[PDB]
Order: sequence, then structure tokens, then C-alpha cells
Amino acid sequence: MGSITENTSWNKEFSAEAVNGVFVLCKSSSKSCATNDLARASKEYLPASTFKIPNAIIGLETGVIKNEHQVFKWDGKPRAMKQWERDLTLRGAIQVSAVPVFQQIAREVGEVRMQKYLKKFSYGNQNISGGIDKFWLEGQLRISAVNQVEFLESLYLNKLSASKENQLIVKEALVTEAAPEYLVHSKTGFSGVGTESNPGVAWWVGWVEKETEVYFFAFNMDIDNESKLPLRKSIPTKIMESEGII
Amino acid sequence: MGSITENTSWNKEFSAEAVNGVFVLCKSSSKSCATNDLARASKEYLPASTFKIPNAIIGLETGVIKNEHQVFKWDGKPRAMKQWERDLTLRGAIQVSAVPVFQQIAREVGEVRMQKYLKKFSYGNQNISGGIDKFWLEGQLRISAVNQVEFLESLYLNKLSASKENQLIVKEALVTEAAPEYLVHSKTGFSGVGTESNPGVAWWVGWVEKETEVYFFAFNMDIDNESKLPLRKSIPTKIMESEGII
Ligand code: NA
Ligand code: NA
Ligand code: NA
Repeated sequence: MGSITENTSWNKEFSAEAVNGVFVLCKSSSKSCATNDLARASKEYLPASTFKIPNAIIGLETGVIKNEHQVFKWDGKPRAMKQWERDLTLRGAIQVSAVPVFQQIAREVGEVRMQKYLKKFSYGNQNISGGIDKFWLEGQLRISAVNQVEFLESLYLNKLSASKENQLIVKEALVTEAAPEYLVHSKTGFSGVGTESNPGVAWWVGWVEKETEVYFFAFNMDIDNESKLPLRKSIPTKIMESEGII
Repeated sequence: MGSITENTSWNKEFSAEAVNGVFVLCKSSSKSCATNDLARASKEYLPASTFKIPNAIIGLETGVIKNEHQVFKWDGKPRAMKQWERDLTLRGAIQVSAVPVFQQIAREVGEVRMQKYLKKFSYGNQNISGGIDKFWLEGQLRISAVNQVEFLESLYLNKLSASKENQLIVKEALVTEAAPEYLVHSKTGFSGVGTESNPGVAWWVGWVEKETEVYFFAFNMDIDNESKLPLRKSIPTKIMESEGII
């Protein structure tokens, strides 16, 4: 937000796992960000499942999602993951990253409204070409790690162009770790393993509330093998542990 | 509360530890609750720290608490626990049960407004007499485990006499365990070790959201020694683990 500085000593955690990626960590009270790689922090990637955050907000703003108690019913027709073949709440759909639930939300939102909200949210390159139910997974939408933390800061502050109520609803849906000393809100994403010399992207984005401080973060990495997927949490977790945050 | 049913199969969790207490567990709604002790389920006890839940809602409704980013500044004067001697957010004050923060909230709310809201909330015997900053600590206010689950169900459903925004703010402050499969919101309470032939009371109340289901719970127990305090979480946790909820 206010400043950004490269800290190449965080590269130790990437090097140990042979990962090409970036971590951006911003401290709210000092309005200052740090990253291991300023260049990659500005590079723009498919959001994949991280797009569930804006999509949920927009679904609520448009009334497509009634409220946090709506149940997305399973129609019994097979889905790509057994964990998706069941009725889901909004939190449940976000937590398991149920693609087909959010494809249907996008379809009902429609292109004109989706375009309007991504403009209000300043979300990425705001390019929703590629089909209304796939632009964030295989279409032309791209967002950087810096843009992710800017968006998440706005959500945390209830400053997005949506009701505070709907921003609070989506925040509750994103809580992933609760301790007496700190609270973590987060979302993963994974575009797939990509092509030969054209790897996919994996993301972990979110924020940590600790004492009266708030830390916004966004991680992404190249990925060509699902077996590396847990590194999208363990590398950023080790960095935030070394920083004394969690 | 529709009907309360006795369930004898939990008694082993109490007798193992020589605890006199009650657990109330309600699936979906307060229409159907189960308990180990029908009489004690409706017996009224001092709420202690569980009162921070209504106190926070009333603080927000009255504007005494400005919003969920309010910081409760520590004036540097001694407080009864070192963990209270610091600036605290609302979630922070709740999670460490910072009595003095909630005493000052209660003082600013004042007796007239406090009485009005406990009546709206149907909060126990609604007796706030004896001192506006200690009626839930050593005064005459009493609430049962059944009334706790009814109040918490209203809060879960956003049906208390308060804005939905303020209900959502307090719910976020009460998250205590987050797992992909389930989310726990809860609050502890402890009146003290009592006096001769007159034990104190310890509480754990909350709800669990799992798949598309919700479970409301309230536990209390007699206690005359602080060494027994962890049982207020371990007995109900073991019951809910055996029920398959957590
Ligand atoms: Na920022
Ligand atoms: Na004190
Ligand atoms: Na305890």
C-alpha cells in the first residue's frame, strides 16, 4: 500500500524446496510491504480459486447468494471431486473450493454485472474474456500478489464497494486458523500443472490479525506437479513463523 | 426451547472426573435439545465471562463500541492479569476475557440501556442490580444452559434485537476453532472458586457449524479449585467428539 521493500533473505525458504515464487507481506500499522522478489510480486497470474473471494462478495451483492445460510444443493450429477458431491454452505464451498458452485454463481451474476464489480474492486487486469464460468481458471483474468494484498486490505477494512454485511459474511467464510493470540483468514488457488515450460500457478492469500496488528499476505509459485501443492502454505507459514507472526 | 431430552450415555464423562455439571446439546435448533441432567439444564447460574457476548452486542448497538476495529487502550494502570495490560481489539478482549474492558463498556451503556437490552434478549433472570460493572461477576444475574443455547441460536440466526452487522462482528470475535470440516464459536466463563459449601461455576458455551448442520451447546459445572478449570472444555469436547461433531 504505502511502500514495498525487497528482502532477499526470505529466498532461503524458496531455495530449500527448489520453488520459483513470491511472498508479499504487508503490515497495516506501518503501511509497508516486504517481498522476496519485487519483479514477481508485480507479475500477474490466473487467480484460480482465490477468485472465490470476489465472486462470493458479488454473488451476495447481486442477491444471487441470498445470505450466509444459503445451501448450495447438489443435484446428484457427478462432479470432479468427491468432496464436492454434497450440499454445501457458502463457507463449505469456499473451504473445499467447489468450482461448480462458483461457476453457477458467475453464470447468474452475468457478464455485465461481473465486469462492473471487478472495476469497482480494481481486481487484476479486469479481463473476464474466456467464458463467464471460466475466465478466472483458464481465461484472460490475471492478478498480481501486490494487487491481491490491496484487495484483501480493502475487504478487511470493509472498504470494498459492497455492504459491510456482505463483506463480513465472506470474511467469516475465510477463517482458516483460530488461536487465542491470532486469527488467520485465507484462501488457496491452483490453476493446474500447466504446459511444457508453461507451468501453472498456486496461490495462498489472506491476512493475520494478531494483538492490534494486521498482516496481509499473498504467495504464489510456479507449479508443474500436484505433489508440490502443499508448499503454497508451508513456505509462507515458515516465513511468517520466522517473523514471529504465527 | 421445545423439548429437552435426557441422555444418560454422557454421564461417564462427568463421573470419571467427579464433576457435578450439565451439558446441553441441540442439533439444528433449540426445538430439540439433549442433556445429561434435566433439572440442571434449566438451573440458573452467574454467567461470568459468557456475559461478554451480550455485553459486546449491546456495546455496539449503543455505539459505546464504535465498530469492530475499535482499540481498547490500556491506561497503564495495574490490571488483575498481565494479559490484560495492553491495548486490545474487541476479539482480543473477548479471547483473553479482559474484565476491565467490559466493565467500562457496561458503565457507559448504563443501567437503563443495559436493562432494556437484556429484556429484549430474554437473557436469564435479567437482574442487573447491585452495581453496573459487576452484576455478571458477583451480582444477581443468573442464566441457565438452556437459555444460553436459545440466546446463541438467536445470535447464529441474526435474530437478536440488534443489527445483523453487529451480530456478525461479535460472531467473528467468538471463533475459537477453524477446520475445513467445521467451525467452532465459543466462550468460557468462571465465577471463581466460591466460598465454603458454595462452589463457583465454570462455563463453556457456543456452537459448531459442520457440513450444513449447526449444533448449539452449553456446559456448566460446579468448581471450587482452579485446577479443575480445563474440564469445562474437555468434558464437552469429549462428548461432542463421541457424537461425531468435532
Ligand atoms: Na496494501
Ligand atoms: Na483489572
Ligand atoms: Na479452560
